Order: sequence, then C-alpha cells, then structure tokens
Amino acid sequence: GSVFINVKCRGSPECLPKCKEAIGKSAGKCMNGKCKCYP
Repeated sequence: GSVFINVKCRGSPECLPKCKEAIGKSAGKCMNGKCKCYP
C-alpha cells in the first residue's frame, strides 16, 4: 500500500516533490485528490 500524505493535488507530477520531501522518494500519484507516496 502507498503512504498517504495530507497534501491535495490535481495531478500526479506535482506529488513527486511533495513525496520526496515527506518520505524521501520522488515516487507517487494523485488519488482522490491527495498525494500517495512510495518509500
């Protein structure tokens, strides 16, 4: 499962820097309006 973060998004690319800062990897997607990250 992905790591859920409380950061809203309208597409997946914007999540990559948010994920990198939250969990340390530029790996993620926007799902149901919030970023999901993969450590």
